[PDB]
Amino acid sequence: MNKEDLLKKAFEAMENAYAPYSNYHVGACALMKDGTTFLGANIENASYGATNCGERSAIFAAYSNGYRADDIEALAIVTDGDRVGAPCGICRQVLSELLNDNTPIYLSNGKETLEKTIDELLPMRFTKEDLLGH
Amino acid sequence: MNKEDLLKKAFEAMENAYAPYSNYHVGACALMKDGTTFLGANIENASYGATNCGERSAIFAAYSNGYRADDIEALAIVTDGDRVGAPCGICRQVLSELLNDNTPIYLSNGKETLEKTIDELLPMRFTKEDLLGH
Amino acid sequence: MNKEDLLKKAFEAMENAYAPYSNYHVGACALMKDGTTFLGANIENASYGATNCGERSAIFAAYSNGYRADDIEALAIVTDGDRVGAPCGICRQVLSELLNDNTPIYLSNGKETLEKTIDELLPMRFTKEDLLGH
Amino acid sequence: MNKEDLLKKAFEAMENAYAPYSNYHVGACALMKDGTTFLGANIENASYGATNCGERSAIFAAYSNGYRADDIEALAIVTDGDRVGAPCGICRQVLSELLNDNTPIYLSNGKETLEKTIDELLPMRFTKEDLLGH
Ligand SMILES: [Zn+2]
Ligand SMILES: [Zn+2]
Ligand SMILES: [Zn+2]
Ligand SMILES: [Zn+2]
Repeated sequence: MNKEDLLKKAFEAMENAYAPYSNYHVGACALMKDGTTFLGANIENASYGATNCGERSAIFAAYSNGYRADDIEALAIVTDGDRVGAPCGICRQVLSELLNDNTPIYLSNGKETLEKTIDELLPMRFTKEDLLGH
Repeated sequence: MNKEDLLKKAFEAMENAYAPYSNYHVGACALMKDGTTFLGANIENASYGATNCGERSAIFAAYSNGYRADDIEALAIVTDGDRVGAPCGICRQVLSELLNDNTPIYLSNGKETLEKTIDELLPMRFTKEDLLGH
Repeated sequence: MNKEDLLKKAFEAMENAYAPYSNYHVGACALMKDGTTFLGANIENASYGATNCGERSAIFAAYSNGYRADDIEALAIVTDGDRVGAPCGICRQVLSELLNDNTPIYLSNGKETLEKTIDELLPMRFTKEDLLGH
Repeated sequence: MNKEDLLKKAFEAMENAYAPYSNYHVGACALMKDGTTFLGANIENASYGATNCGERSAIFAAYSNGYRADDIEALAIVTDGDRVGAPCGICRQVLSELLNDNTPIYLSNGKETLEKTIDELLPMRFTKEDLLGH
């Protein structure tokens, strides 16, 4: 699957968002090396702190089906915002552990597209081995 | 799909848990009325507060693919613990919004099985309409 | 300090809430046996999942200053809602860990007042011992 | 208060951490322009996702007592780790909203000290304006 088709999957996921409170929709799609895709959308809650982000929905779905970082080809995350948005800090913390440093993260607001890797988005990362080796 | 087969799916999901820090594995499976299943497993992070529970993984996956409360037939959540466990308070807050009150939640530790609905697990719920009608 | 004066502290805390997105204000006050009080208010974030609840703000402040469950006398949580609200499921999971079973939790919307304990609000608790004994 | 004395307060807070699961202790101290300090420490939960970080404990306490970003002089965050640690991505998302761009964040492991600002720690921030303008 090419970048444009993966972004199309993420825009399809964006229509599945559950965002009664903000009305702000985020779509994501995690593409596995074997070609399997996992959609993700943001899912809000009346208790706002229980809200989940769309890119977390997608990666948690992939891991729950037995995929691991080494099995993931790419992640796309999209909005219809005025500028291209990046994953929030919570999602960066998750992706810092669950993605390898070469996995592209494609970001698009439907007008422009950017490509990042997780190390660019989160300096001075606190890692699994920082904790396990403590 | 019967209860025993749904529990078997959740036990499968339990083997996909990512829990390097606690070693405690939770599996879940959300069954849609159309027969589709969504696995969920707990996914930990070196920053413990970014951990996601397995039943959240499963329900977020279902919603991210366009299913809503009315489309969900049942949810199973399993462990290998010494007693049958219920969803934690975070997950109860999520399920209080994302499940209807008649949807069975099957709980099993592999030795005993219980059936609950969300209202039993969370008294005095704070709901979408409590917030939107404020 | 009596119940009415503790509720008054929680109403003071409610005026400190940071809720630019929902405009829904929650106040809390944790009272220590030595007479010390800790205010808490809800504090929202543009990434909704990073929002903190007021009763968590209060209890985390108490613990961060060295207090523990046996050092705490009571917790008050208040709103201006149409009915008396209880802590959300996230907060119940926290209070299940950080309060003793019978420590009073006073709830008020300014029109009615209720008294609860954590056991009444959270059946089938997942506890420290369930995890440590696994 | 000077930088060394603020770090000393954060090290005092670190001794108040509640980390029964990881045994990893973090302390923080938020210093207000009026001289008031707020300690924060990490506070774990048997449901790991309900864990709170120390720097969030501190900043939520400040806001719950009425302080806002313009009042915050500095934040210190400390550990005893092998290398100097930065706030995790969750905490960066919170600090992006609750601190001004140039408020100093002092980091120390007791052997080395660094000074950062939130802009250095979190590129491509998703802000209140991005949401409110949507
Ligand atoms: Zn996010
Ligand atoms: Zn849970
Ligand atoms: Zn809450
Ligand atoms: Zn943190």
